[PDB]
Formats: sequence, structure tokens, C-alpha cells
Amino acid sequence: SMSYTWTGALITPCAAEESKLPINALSNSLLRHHNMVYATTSRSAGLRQKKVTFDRLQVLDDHYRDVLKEMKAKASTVKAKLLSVEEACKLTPPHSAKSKFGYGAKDVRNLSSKAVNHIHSVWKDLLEDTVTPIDTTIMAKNEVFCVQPEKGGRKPARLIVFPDLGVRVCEKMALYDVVSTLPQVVMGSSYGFQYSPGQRVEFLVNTWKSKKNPMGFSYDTRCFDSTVTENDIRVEESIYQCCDLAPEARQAIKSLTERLYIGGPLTNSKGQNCGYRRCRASGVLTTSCGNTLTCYLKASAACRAAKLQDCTMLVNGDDLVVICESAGTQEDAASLRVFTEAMTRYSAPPGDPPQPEYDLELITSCSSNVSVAHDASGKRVYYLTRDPTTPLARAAWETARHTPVNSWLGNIIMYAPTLWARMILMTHFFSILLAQEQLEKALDCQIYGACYSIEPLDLPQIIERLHGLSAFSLHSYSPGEINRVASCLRKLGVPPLRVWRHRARSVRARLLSQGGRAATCGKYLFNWAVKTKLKLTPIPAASLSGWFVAGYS
Repeated sequence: SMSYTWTGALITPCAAEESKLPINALSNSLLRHHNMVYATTSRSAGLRQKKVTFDRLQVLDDHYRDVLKEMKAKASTVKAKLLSVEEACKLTPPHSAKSKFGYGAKDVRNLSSKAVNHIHSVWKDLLEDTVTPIDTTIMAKNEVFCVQPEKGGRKPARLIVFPDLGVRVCEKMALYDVVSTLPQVVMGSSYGFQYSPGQRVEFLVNTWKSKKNPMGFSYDTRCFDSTVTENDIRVEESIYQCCDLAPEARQAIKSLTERLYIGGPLTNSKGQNCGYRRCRASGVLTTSCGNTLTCYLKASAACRAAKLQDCTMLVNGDDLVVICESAGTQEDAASLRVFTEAMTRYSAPPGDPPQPEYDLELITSCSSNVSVAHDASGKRVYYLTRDPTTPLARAAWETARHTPVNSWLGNIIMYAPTLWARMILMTHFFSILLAQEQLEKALDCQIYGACYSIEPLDLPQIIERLHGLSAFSLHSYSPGEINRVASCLRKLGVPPLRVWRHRARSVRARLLSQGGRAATCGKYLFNWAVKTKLKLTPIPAASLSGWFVAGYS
């Protein structure tokens, strides 16, 4: 079947959408080449439509059924329960797209008659009807990037697809528990979202260490969402049903599967119809857990198609890395050849072919990689890092134009130990946030898809729990890493690190001299700036499990 069928309708914007950096006094403090920074909008939705449209054929194997059955046996070990309306409404962000039925996000949280009444309606209907396609809306995502390395290249918007608020609350009722409990049990240590960035590194390095002759590769599957078949999504449902669920949840899961998960009509912002969907929708509840379960099953069965050795994978939605024994260069290459062939048979062809790696550091996964540095006591320390171009460009943007759900807080959080986040990010927002008396204003940001309410003055506490005190003292960064950042600074026109050194000297003083919480941030986050460093003692005001339970984008 074809991932999609399009009528003629243009995907339409509902909000005014900006695509050129909203250039600002403050925005210039950070970045200077704002013309390289842009945002995806509707205008490009069409380009995307073509790259995402094709036919999916699937030849399912014994290796595939064997793995599926093993996964059902684990999943059949799960008892999940439907979440009462109230709880369901609770999990709803006060930023969600309003219902086309009058009530918006808040009423959903306040337990309003219009809200809880419609919700009870979708539900009554979800149970009553199990075949009528359910409407979904489709839009061009607006997120910022930096123009392709090569002068030109610009990425077309991403197309999100989501049902109505009422369906969403219902998704929560019947699937939230299942979707945040079952993955870990089915996939074990391979379930990426159970790991904090720190534990993710501990597991890659360890996995790598436990291998006599280590070899690993990432697998970049092209538009994973567009390769998911109805079969995949149906195969999905049966795993969930292997759970011990209330009878009303079972009928809920069967229903949403045939009505929305499997596919359905595509309506734009202006009520018109754009085409039909037969792959995975990006805005549903099961999309994260579904892609993770599906990528795992295909990758597992695909590993058996070759590797007569010891595979170990880490799976995050569509992102996948696997570390195994080596049997030589030329042989290992042909191994990834077979692996890719099986993956394509399962309908998960690669964007970029898989390349065997022998330098753990060069294995990037989840748009990031593992690198080495040294702490206070000079002991080697492995940390999670990545090209900083996007966080930076997005960083600049969110400083020019107020964004309710930012990326910078999350980047600092998830990437605190690195050199770009420590020197560039922390330095810049503390001074900015300080200037306007915002430090104590908790901002929203998203960790693994879920959005959280984090206070920036809590950073040291958070940073220490997630990465360890070492995070406040890394210093002998790898030449590979220094050159990435340093190259990205020239490109974006960000000021030189040497300059951030002295910039940070300043902010730290203003922070210290404020006493209390502001003082701790200044001393811990910016000790790397001062010349005569002080000896950091573990932070007492700190002693984050839920954050890394499951993926929810």
C-alpha cells in the first residue's frame, strides 16, 4: 500500500508563521549570522509530501515471528489499567491544540461539563463503533535549523498528524499506562528512554567494554513514520492486548487501532481534505512506543539474519544503534549488507546505509554521540554530546522570539557536561535571564517528548543527579569535539569560546553576589570560567526518576 494518497489540497497554516530569525538586540548577543538560521513552514509542506509518499511491501520472516512471540510473552507479563477521565485530563498539557468541539486544553484540566462530556462521548463511540475512520488534522511543523552545510540546502517542514483533543484524552485513558510501562518490560536494557543521558553513556561504554572485539553501527531508517505499515500497527495492537487490561480498555485499543492508528483521512487547518494516511501518524499517543517496539522487532529479527555473535541494541523510537562482536572489516561490512536487506524486507529501508564503526565515539545515535573528557581528579569521563548547530540556532531564535516550549533549557539539561552547553548556553541565558529578573520563573521544555516545569535555579541540583559532579569540572575535551564546536561557532557567527570565558566570569559574580540558589549556580556552573578554581563539594540541596521512564514525543 501507499503510505499516502493526496487530493490536491495544500496543507494549510493556522497561525502566522515566521521563517526568518526575528533579529534582536539580545539575539545578537549570541549569534551574528542570523541569515543562516531559518524555520520550516507550510510553504514547504508540498516538498515533504513527495519524499514521504511511496509503496510499502513486506515479506515477514520466521526470525520476525520468533522475535514477535518472545515479545508477546514478556508483554503478557504486564497488567495495565485504564486511567479515569480526571487523571487523563490531568496528563493534558495546557498547550494542546483545542478541540474542534468548543472546549480547549484548560477546560480539559478543570473537568468542565463540555469537556468531560465530549470525552465520555468519544469513549462511548470508540466502544460502539470499531470501523469508522477517525478524522485527523495535518500540518507543516515550524522548527528552526541552520541552512545545509553547503550554501543552499534547506529542509522542508515536518508534517504532524494528530486526532482531536477528545480522542487524545481517550488515548490517555486506555493507553498511557500501557505506553509508559510495557516498553521497558518487553525490550529490557535495550529501551533507550529509561536512560538519563548519563546512564545512556554508562550503557554504551559498558556494552562496548564487554565486547572482546567491539563493532557497532547506527541504522538511519528513512522517514520511519512513512515505512510503518498497517500490519506493523496491527502487530502492535496485539502486543498491547497481550497485557492484562480492563475489558473496556481492550475494546478501546482495538477501536483506536482500526480507526486512527492504522490510518485515516487527512484534514488541514481550514477543514478541507488533503488525502489519506496508511502509515504512522506523528501526533498520536502510541507513536513513540509503537516505533520503538517496531524498530526493535525488525532490528532484532534483522540481526539474527546474520550475526551468529553477540548483538546488543539500544532503541529510541526510530533511532537505533547496536554493538556486536567483529569478524573483520570486509566481513562485517557484508554483515551490515545482509542486515539492511532484511530491514528493507520488513519495510524499514535506510536513508544512509549502515557503516561499521570501530571508534565508539564516531557512532552517533539520537542525533548525538559518546565522547571523552577529564574531570577534576583527571580521571577519564565519558559523556553524551553532539553537534551544537541546531541547539545554538534554536537558542538564538528563542532569545529573539518568546517561545512557550523552548529547547534551550532542555539542551542545557540534557547536555550539561559538554563544552558548548557549559560555555555558550549556560553563560548566555543566565546573563539574559538575570538581566530581566527571570531566574525564578519556571519555564517549560520537553524531555523525551513530555514537557516539564523546571526552574533554572534548580539546574546544579538537576545536573548533578543526571551527570554527576564531574559535570562541573570536565576540562581536557577531545580534539574531535573541540573542532566541531569551534567550527560551528565560525559558521553561525557565534563569538569565540575564549570570549565566553570572560563573559561567564562576569555573570558568575552577579550570581554569587545574590546569595542562596543564585549563588550555587554561579559557583557550580561557572567554576570552569574562573582562573583559580574552587573545589566543588557535592551539592547538599539535591538528593528525577520519572523523567526517564518512557518516550512520549
